[PDB]
Amino acid sequence: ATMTLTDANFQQAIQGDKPVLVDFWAAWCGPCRMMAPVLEEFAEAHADKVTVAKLNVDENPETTSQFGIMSIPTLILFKGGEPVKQLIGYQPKEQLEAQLADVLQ
Amino acid sequence: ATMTLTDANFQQAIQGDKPVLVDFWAAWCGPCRMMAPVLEEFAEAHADKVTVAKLNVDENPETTSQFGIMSIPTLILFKGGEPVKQLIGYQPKEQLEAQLADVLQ
Amino acid sequence: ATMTLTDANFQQAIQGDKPVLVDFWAAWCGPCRMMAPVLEEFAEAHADKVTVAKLNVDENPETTSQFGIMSIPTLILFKGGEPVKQLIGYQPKEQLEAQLADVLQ
Amino acid sequence: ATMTLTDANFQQAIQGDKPVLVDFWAAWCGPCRMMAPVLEEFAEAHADKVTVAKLNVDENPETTSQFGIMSIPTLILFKGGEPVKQLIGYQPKEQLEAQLADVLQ
Ligand SMILES: C[As](C)(=O)[O-]
Ligand SMILES: C[As](C)(=O)[O-]
Ligand SMILES: [Zn+2]
Ligand SMILES: [Zn+2]
Ligand SMILES: [Zn+2]
Ligand SMILES: [Zn+2]
Ligand SMILES: [Zn+2]
Repeated sequence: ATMTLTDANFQQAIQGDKPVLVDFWAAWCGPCRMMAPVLEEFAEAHADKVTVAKLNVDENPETTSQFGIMSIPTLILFKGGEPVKQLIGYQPKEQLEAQLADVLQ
Repeated sequence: ATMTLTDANFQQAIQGDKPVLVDFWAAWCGPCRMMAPVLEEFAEAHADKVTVAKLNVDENPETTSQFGIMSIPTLILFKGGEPVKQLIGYQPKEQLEAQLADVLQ
Repeated sequence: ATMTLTDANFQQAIQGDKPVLVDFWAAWCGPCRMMAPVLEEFAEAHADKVTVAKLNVDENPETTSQFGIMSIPTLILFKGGEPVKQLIGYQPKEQLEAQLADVLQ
Repeated sequence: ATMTLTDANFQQAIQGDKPVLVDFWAAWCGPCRMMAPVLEEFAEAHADKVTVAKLNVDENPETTSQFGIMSIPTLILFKGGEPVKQLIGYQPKEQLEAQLADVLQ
Protein backbone atom coordinates (compact mmCIF):
# COMPACT_ATOMS: atom_id res chain seq x y z
CA ALA A 1 0.00 0.00 0.00
CA THR A 2 3.11 2.16 -0.07
CA MET A 3 3.82 4.52 -2.93
CA THR A 4 7.28 4.00 -4.43
CA LEU A 5 9.28 7.19 -4.85
CA THR A 6 12.30 7.94 -7.03
CA ASP A 7 14.72 10.87 -7.46
CA ALA A 8 12.60 11.62 -10.53
CA ASN A 9 9.09 11.66 -9.01
CA PHE A 10 9.97 12.84 -5.51
CA GLN A 11 9.12 16.53 -5.76
CA GLN A 12 5.77 15.76 -7.34
CA ALA A 13 4.89 13.35 -4.53
CA ILE A 14 5.44 15.83 -1.71
CA GLN A 15 3.50 18.67 -3.33
CA GLY A 16 0.34 16.63 -2.78
CA ASP A 17 -2.66 17.49 -0.61
CA LYS A 18 -1.94 14.83 2.01
CA PRO A 19 1.12 14.72 4.27
CA VAL A 20 3.69 12.18 3.07
CA LEU A 21 5.69 9.80 5.26
CA VAL A 22 8.89 8.77 3.45
CA ASP A 23 10.77 5.63 4.39
CA PHE A 24 14.42 5.89 3.37
CA TRP A 25 15.54 2.22 3.25
CA ALA A 26 17.94 -0.25 1.62
CA ALA A 27 18.06 -4.00 1.06
CA TRP A 28 21.13 -4.28 3.26
CA CYS A 29 19.23 -2.79 6.17
CA GLY A 30 18.02 -5.66 8.34
CA PRO A 31 15.72 -3.52 10.55
CA CYS A 32 14.08 -2.07 7.43
CA ARG A 33 12.81 -5.53 6.46
CA MET A 34 11.24 -6.16 9.85
CA MET A 35 9.70 -2.72 9.60
CA ALA A 36 8.14 -3.04 6.14
CA PRO A 37 5.09 -5.04 7.29
CA VAL A 38 4.46 -2.62 10.15
CA LEU A 39 4.67 0.36 7.77
CA GLU A 40 2.47 -1.32 5.14
CA GLU A 41 -0.25 -1.92 7.72
CA PHE A 42 0.19 1.59 9.06
CA ALA A 43 -0.31 2.85 5.52
CA GLU A 44 -3.47 0.80 5.04
CA ALA A 45 -5.08 2.16 8.22
CA HIS A 46 -4.35 5.85 7.59
CA ALA A 47 -4.33 6.36 3.83
CA ASP A 48 -7.12 8.86 4.53
CA LYS A 49 -4.73 11.07 6.53
CA VAL A 50 -1.23 10.38 5.22
CA THR A 51 0.51 8.80 2.24
CA VAL A 52 3.30 6.42 3.17
CA ALA A 53 6.07 6.23 0.57
CA LYS A 54 9.36 4.40 0.30
CA LEU A 55 12.61 5.55 -1.27
CA ASN A 56 15.39 3.04 -2.08
CA VAL A 57 18.60 4.89 -1.08
CA ASP A 58 20.72 2.45 -3.11
CA GLU A 59 19.01 3.75 -6.29
CA ASN A 60 18.24 7.36 -5.41
CA PRO A 61 21.38 9.11 -4.15
CA GLU A 62 20.10 12.64 -4.98
CA THR A 63 17.08 12.75 -2.70
CA THR A 64 18.90 10.90 0.03
CA SER A 65 21.80 13.36 -0.03
CA GLN A 66 19.44 16.37 -0.26
CA PHE A 67 17.79 15.54 3.06
CA GLY A 68 21.04 14.70 4.77
CA ILE A 69 20.32 11.06 5.60
CA MET A 70 22.92 9.65 8.02
CA SER A 71 21.45 6.30 9.10
CA ILE A 72 19.07 3.74 7.61
CA PRO A 73 16.01 3.48 8.43
CA THR A 74 15.02 7.18 8.52
CA LEU A 75 11.48 8.34 7.94
CA ILE A 76 10.66 11.93 7.20
CA LEU A 77 7.15 13.33 7.44
CA PHE A 78 6.45 15.98 4.83
CA LYS A 79 3.68 18.53 5.24
CA GLY A 80 3.15 21.36 2.77
CA GLY A 81 6.07 19.98 0.80
CA GLU A 82 8.56 20.45 3.63
CA PRO A 83 10.17 18.03 6.12
CA VAL A 84 8.56 18.58 9.54
CA LYS A 85 9.63 15.39 11.32
CA GLN A 86 12.50 12.97 11.06
CA LEU A 87 12.19 9.61 12.71
CA ILE A 88 15.47 7.85 13.23
CA GLY A 89 15.75 4.08 13.25
CA TYR A 90 13.20 1.33 13.72
CA GLN A 91 9.68 2.59 14.34
CA PRO A 92 7.23 0.28 16.18
CA LYS A 93 3.57 0.82 15.36
CA GLU A 94 3.06 2.55 18.73
CA GLN A 95 5.63 5.20 17.82
CA LEU A 96 4.26 5.81 14.31
CA GLU A 97 0.92 6.34 15.99
CA ALA A 98 2.35 8.71 18.63
CA GLN A 99 4.69 10.68 16.36
CA LEU A 100 2.12 11.32 13.63
CA ALA A 101 -0.70 11.93 16.11
CA ASP A 102 -0.98 15.49 14.76
CA VAL A 103 -1.33 14.61 11.06
CA LEU A 104 -3.72 11.89 12.23
CA GLN A 105 -6.11 14.23 14.01
CA ALA B 1 20.86 37.81 20.00
CA THR B 2 19.34 34.43 20.90
CA MET B 3 16.23 34.20 23.08
CA THR B 4 16.16 31.38 25.65
CA LEU B 5 12.95 29.36 25.82
CA THR B 6 11.68 26.93 28.47
CA ASP B 7 8.73 24.63 28.95
CA ALA B 8 7.04 27.44 30.90
CA ASN B 9 7.11 30.10 28.17
CA PHE B 10 7.44 27.98 25.04
CA GLN B 11 3.76 28.00 23.97
CA GLN B 12 3.50 31.75 24.27
CA ALA B 13 6.76 32.16 22.31
CA ILE B 14 5.62 30.21 19.27
CA GLN B 15 2.41 32.25 19.27
CA GLY B 16 4.29 35.51 18.80
CA ASP B 17 4.37 37.87 15.83
CA LYS B 18 7.32 36.52 13.85
CA PRO B 19 8.12 32.91 13.01
CA VAL B 20 10.48 31.48 15.62
CA LEU B 21 13.44 29.25 14.66
CA VAL B 22 14.05 27.08 17.71
CA ASP B 23 17.37 25.37 18.22
CA PHE B 24 16.90 22.37 20.57
CA TRP B 25 20.35 21.69 22.01
CA ALA B 26 22.15 19.78 24.71
CA ALA B 27 25.44 20.14 26.61
CA TRP B 28 26.68 16.91 25.04
CA CYS B 29 25.91 18.11 21.55
CA GLY B 30 28.61 17.65 18.94
CA PRO B 31 28.17 20.44 16.34
CA CYS B 32 26.23 22.93 18.51
CA ARG B 33 29.24 25.02 19.56
CA MET B 34 30.31 25.00 15.90
CA MET B 35 26.78 26.17 15.11
CA ALA B 36 26.38 28.98 17.66
CA PRO B 37 28.04 31.64 15.50
CA VAL B 38 26.11 30.52 12.40
CA LEU B 39 22.78 30.99 14.20
CA GLU B 40 23.85 34.38 15.59
CA GLU B 41 24.70 35.68 12.13
CA PHE B 42 21.54 34.16 10.71
CA ALA B 43 19.44 35.93 13.36
CA GLU B 44 21.28 39.18 12.71
CA ALA B 45 20.57 38.94 8.96
CA HIS B 46 16.92 38.00 9.37
CA ALA B 47 15.88 40.06 12.39
CA ASP B 48 12.73 41.29 10.62
CA LYS B 49 11.41 37.97 9.40
CA VAL B 50 12.36 35.62 12.22
CA THR B 51 13.24 35.32 15.89
CA VAL B 52 16.01 32.77 16.65
CA ALA B 53 15.69 31.07 20.06
CA LYS B 54 17.20 28.20 21.98
CA LEU B 55 15.79 25.40 24.06
CA ASN B 56 18.07 23.25 26.18
CA VAL B 57 16.61 19.76 26.05
CA ASP B 58 18.56 18.79 29.19
CA GLU B 59 16.32 21.12 31.26
CA ASN B 60 13.06 21.23 29.27
CA PRO B 61 11.73 17.69 28.66
CA GLU B 62 8.04 18.55 28.11
CA THR B 63 8.52 20.64 24.94
CA THR B 64 11.29 18.33 23.79
CA SER B 65 8.92 15.38 24.25
CA GLN B 66 5.90 17.07 22.63
CA PHE B 67 7.79 17.77 19.46
CA GLY B 68 9.21 14.25 19.19
CA ILE B 69 12.81 15.40 19.30
CA MET B 70 15.44 12.66 19.00
CA SER B 71 18.42 14.22 17.18
CA ILE B 72 20.60 16.96 18.69
CA PRO B 73 20.71 19.52 17.37
CA THR B 74 17.26 19.88 15.84
CA LEU B 75 16.06 23.21 14.42
CA ILE B 76 12.30 23.71 14.05
CA LEU B 77 10.80 26.74 12.36
CA PHE B 78 7.48 27.62 13.93
CA LYS B 79 5.07 29.63 11.87
CA GLY B 80 1.34 29.47 12.47
CA GLY B 81 2.09 28.15 15.93
CA GLU B 82 3.17 24.85 14.44
CA PRO B 83 6.33 23.29 12.99
CA VAL B 84 6.55 24.17 9.30
CA LYS B 85 10.05 22.81 8.80
CA GLN B 86 12.66 20.89 10.76
CA LEU B 87 16.41 20.48 10.19
CA ILE B 88 18.69 18.12 12.09
CA GLY B 89 22.42 18.13 12.57
CA TYR B 90 24.95 20.80 11.71
CA GLN B 91 23.55 23.42 9.36
CA PRO B 92 26.13 25.78 7.84
CA LYS B 93 25.23 29.34 6.79
CA GLU B 94 24.44 28.61 3.13
CA GLN B 95 22.44 25.46 3.90
CA LEU B 96 20.43 27.28 6.54
CA GLU B 97 19.73 30.00 3.98
CA ALA B 98 18.75 27.53 1.20
CA GLN B 99 16.58 25.45 3.51
CA LEU B 100 14.70 28.36 5.04
CA ALA B 101 14.39 30.61 1.98
CA ASP B 102 10.93 29.15 1.35
CA VAL B 103 9.35 29.29 4.78
CA LEU B 104 10.29 32.87 5.54
CA GLN B 105 8.27 34.68 2.85
CA ALA C 1 18.96 -6.38 35.64
CA THR C 2 20.31 -3.04 34.40
CA MET C 3 23.10 -1.10 36.07
CA THR C 4 23.06 2.70 36.05
CA LEU C 5 26.20 4.39 34.77
CA THR C 6 27.42 7.98 35.24
CA ASP C 7 30.33 10.11 34.01
CA ALA C 8 31.96 9.15 37.33
CA ASN C 9 31.73 5.34 37.07
CA PHE C 10 31.53 4.82 33.32
CA GLN C 11 35.18 3.92 32.55
CA GLN C 12 35.33 1.33 35.31
CA ALA C 13 32.12 -0.27 34.07
CA ILE C 14 33.50 -0.89 30.57
CA GLN C 15 37.02 -1.94 31.59
CA GLY C 16 36.36 -5.65 31.40
CA ASP C 17 36.27 -8.73 29.20
CA LYS C 18 32.52 -9.19 29.62
CA PRO C 19 30.61 -7.18 26.97
CA VAL C 20 28.57 -4.19 28.22
CA LEU C 21 25.63 -2.76 26.25
CA VAL C 22 25.07 0.87 27.25
CA ASP C 23 21.71 2.45 26.50
CA PHE C 24 22.20 6.21 26.07
CA TRP C 25 18.77 7.64 26.90
CA ALA C 26 16.91 10.78 27.96
CA ALA C 27 13.83 11.75 29.96
CA TRP C 28 12.35 13.40 26.87
CA CYS C 29 12.68 10.32 24.73
CA GLY C 30 9.34 8.58 24.26
CA PRO C 31 10.79 5.57 22.35
CA CYS C 32 13.27 5.01 25.20
CA ARG C 33 10.41 4.52 27.63
CA MET C 34 8.82 1.94 25.37
CA MET C 35 12.15 0.11 25.11
CA ALA C 36 13.13 0.06 28.80
CA PRO C 37 11.01 -3.07 29.34
CA VAL C 38 12.41 -4.76 26.21
CA LEU C 39 15.93 -4.03 27.39
CA GLU C 40 15.09 -5.35 30.87
CA GLU C 41 13.84 -8.73 29.66
CA PHE C 42 16.89 -8.92 27.40
CA ALA C 43 19.33 -8.21 30.24
CA GLU C 44 17.74 -10.91 32.40
CA ALA C 45 17.83 -13.48 29.59
CA HIS C 46 21.46 -12.83 28.63
CA ALA C 47 23.13 -11.78 31.87
CA ASP C 48 25.65 -14.56 31.24
CA LYS C 49 26.80 -13.06 27.93
CA VAL C 50 26.38 -9.32 28.38
CA THR C 51 25.99 -6.68 31.08
CA VAL C 52 23.23 -4.17 30.19
CA ALA C 53 23.57 -0.60 31.47
CA LYS C 54 21.89 2.77 31.12
CA LEU C 55 23.43 6.22 30.94
CA ASN C 56 21.17 9.27 31.22
CA VAL C 57 22.50 11.76 28.70
CA ASP C 58 20.87 14.77 30.36
CA GLU C 59 23.05 14.22 33.47
CA ASN C 60 26.16 12.77 31.87
CA PRO C 61 27.36 15.02 29.04
CA GLU C 62 31.01 13.90 29.28
CA THR C 63 30.65 10.26 28.29
CA THR C 64 27.87 11.17 25.91
CA SER C 65 30.05 13.67 24.06
CA GLN C 66 33.03 11.29 24.17
CA PHE C 67 31.23 8.73 22.06
CA GLY C 68 29.69 11.24 19.68
CA ILE C 69 26.00 10.57 20.41
CA MET C 70 23.84 12.39 17.83
CA SER C 71 20.40 10.86 18.39
CA ILE C 72 18.40 9.31 21.20
CA PRO C 73 18.04 6.16 21.92
CA THR C 74 21.60 5.04 20.94
CA LEU C 75 22.99 1.74 22.38
CA ILE C 76 26.69 1.02 22.22
CA LEU C 77 28.08 -2.43 22.75
CA PHE C 78 31.53 -2.35 24.43
CA LYS C 79 34.10 -5.16 24.20
CA GLY C 80 37.59 -4.92 25.65
CA GLY C 81 36.85 -1.34 26.67
CA GLU C 82 36.17 -0.17 23.12
CA PRO C 83 32.86 0.52 21.36
CA VAL C 84 32.36 -2.22 18.77
CA LYS C 85 28.73 -1.51 17.87
CA GLN C 86 26.43 1.54 17.89
CA LEU C 87 22.75 0.61 17.52
CA ILE C 88 20.77 3.67 16.44
CA GLY C 89 17.19 4.10 17.61
CA TYR C 90 14.54 1.82 19.08
CA GLN C 91 15.63 -1.83 19.23
CA PRO C 92 12.87 -4.51 19.20
CA LYS C 93 13.79 -7.75 21.02
CA GLU C 94 14.54 -9.46 17.69
CA GLN C 95 16.93 -6.70 16.54
CA LEU C 96 18.89 -6.93 19.78
CA GLU C 97 19.23 -10.70 19.26
CA ALA C 98 20.28 -10.31 15.63
CA GLN C 99 22.65 -7.37 16.16
CA LEU C 100 24.38 -8.85 19.22
CA ALA C 101 24.48 -12.35 17.70
CA ASP C 102 28.25 -12.52 18.07
CA VAL C 103 28.43 -11.83 21.81
CA LEU C 104 25.49 -14.17 22.50
CA GLN C 105 27.43 -17.46 22.58
CA ALA D 1 46.80 3.41 -0.06
CA THR D 2 43.34 1.97 0.60
CA MET D 3 41.99 -1.33 -0.76
CA THR D 4 38.58 -1.67 -2.38
CA LEU D 5 36.78 -4.55 -0.68
CA THR D 6 33.81 -6.44 -2.13
CA ASP D 7 31.51 -9.19 -0.89
CA ALA D 8 33.84 -11.47 -2.85
CA ASN D 9 37.17 -10.61 -1.24
CA PHE D 10 35.97 -9.24 2.11
CA GLN D 11 36.54 -12.26 4.36
CA GLN D 12 39.93 -12.87 2.72
CA ALA D 13 41.06 -9.37 3.76
CA ILE D 14 39.77 -9.14 7.32
CA GLN D 15 40.67 -12.71 8.24
CA GLY D 16 44.42 -12.48 7.98
CA ASP D 17 47.63 -11.02 9.27
CA LYS D 18 47.33 -7.43 10.29
CA PRO D 19 44.37 -5.31 11.34
CA VAL D 20 42.04 -3.99 8.69
CA LEU D 21 40.08 -0.71 8.89
CA VAL D 22 36.98 -0.75 6.65
CA ASP D 23 35.09 2.37 5.56
CA PHE D 24 31.46 1.48 4.75
CA TRP D 25 30.20 4.27 2.49
CA ALA D 26 27.52 5.26 -0.05
CA ALA D 27 27.21 7.70 -2.97
CA TRP D 28 24.69 9.77 -0.99
CA CYS D 29 26.86 9.98 2.11
CA GLY D 30 27.35 13.50 3.39
CA PRO D 31 30.83 13.56 5.00
CA CYS D 32 32.37 10.67 3.05
CA ARG D 33 33.85 12.72 0.24
CA MET D 34 35.42 15.05 2.82
CA MET D 35 36.79 12.06 4.72
CA ALA D 36 38.51 10.36 1.77
CA PRO D 37 41.86 12.24 1.94
CA VAL D 38 41.82 11.90 5.73
CA LEU D 39 41.49 8.12 5.61
CA GLU D 40 44.18 7.89 2.95
CA GLU D 41 46.73 9.87 4.99
CA PHE D 42 45.98 8.10 8.29
CA ALA D 43 46.42 4.81 6.40
CA GLU D 44 49.80 5.86 5.04
CA ALA D 45 51.06 7.06 8.42
CA HIS D 46 50.22 3.64 9.92
CA ALA D 47 50.73 1.33 6.97
CA ASP D 48 52.82 -1.19 8.96
CA LYS D 49 50.05 -1.52 11.52
CA VAL D 50 46.87 -1.49 9.54
CA THR D 51 45.38 -1.96 6.11
CA VAL D 52 42.71 0.63 5.25
CA ALA D 53 39.90 -0.42 2.91
CA LYS D 54 36.60 0.89 1.53
CA LEU D 55 33.38 -0.99 0.99
CA ASN D 56 30.50 0.45 -1.01
CA VAL D 57 27.36 -0.79 0.76
CA ASP D 58 25.13 -0.54 -2.31
CA GLU D 59 27.42 -2.74 -4.44
CA ASN D 60 28.13 -5.14 -1.53
CA PRO D 61 24.85 -5.74 0.37
CA GLU D 62 25.96 -9.01 1.92
CA THR D 63 28.90 -7.78 3.96
CA THR D 64 26.94 -4.63 4.82
CA SER D 65 24.03 -6.65 6.20
CA GLN D 66 26.30 -9.12 8.01
CA PHE D 67 27.86 -6.35 10.08
CA GLY D 68 24.59 -4.60 10.83
CA ILE D 69 25.56 -1.32 9.20
CA MET D 70 23.06 1.48 9.90
CA SER D 71 25.01 4.73 9.70
CA ILE D 72 26.98 5.96 6.75
CA PRO D 73 29.77 6.28 7.11
CA THR D 74 30.72 3.50 9.50
CA LEU D 75 34.36 2.60 10.15
CA ILE D 76 35.06 -0.83 11.58
CA LEU D 77 38.53 -1.87 12.67
CA PHE D 78 39.08 -5.58 12.32
CA LYS D 79 41.75 -7.46 14.30
CA GLY D 80 42.31 -11.18 14.07
CA GLY D 81 39.08 -11.82 12.18
CA GLU D 82 36.59 -9.72 14.17
CA PRO D 83 35.61 -6.08 14.82
CA VAL D 84 37.54 -4.56 17.73
CA LYS D 85 36.25 -0.99 17.35
CA GLN D 86 33.68 0.98 15.43
CA LEU D 87 33.27 4.68 14.69
CA ILE D 88 30.28 6.30 13.01
CA GLY D 89 30.03 9.55 11.09
CA TYR D 90 32.62 12.07 9.91
CA GLN D 91 36.09 11.77 11.51
CA PRO D 92 38.95 14.26 10.95
CA LYS D 93 42.46 12.79 10.91
CA GLU D 94 43.23 13.68 14.52
CA GLN D 95 40.10 11.76 15.63
CA LEU D 96 41.10 8.69 13.65
CA GLU D 97 44.44 9.11 15.47
CA ALA D 98 42.89 9.55 18.93
CA GLN D 99 40.44 6.69 18.40
CA LEU D 100 42.46 4.06 16.58
CA ALA D 101 46.20 4.58 16.88
CA ASP D 102 46.50 3.05 20.34
CA VAL D 103 44.41 0.01 19.46
CA LEU D 104 46.78 -0.63 16.51
CA GLN D 105 49.95 -0.87 18.64
C1 LIG E 1 53.21 7.15 13.80
AS1 LIG E 1 52.61 8.90 14.01
C2 LIG E 1 53.52 10.00 12.80
O1 LIG E 1 50.83 8.97 13.70
O2 LIG E 1 52.93 9.48 15.70
C1 LIG F 1 50.56 8.52 17.99
AS1 LIG F 1 51.33 6.89 17.53
C2 LIG F 1 50.53 5.50 18.53
O1 LIG F 1 51.04 6.54 15.79
O2 LIG F 1 53.12 6.98 17.86
ZN1 LIG G 1 -3.46 3.21 13.40
ZN1 LIG H 1 18.36 34.84 4.07
ZN1 LIG I 1 19.23 -14.62 22.70
ZN1 LIG J 1 49.72 7.65 14.76
ZN1 LIG K 1 54.21 8.38 16.69
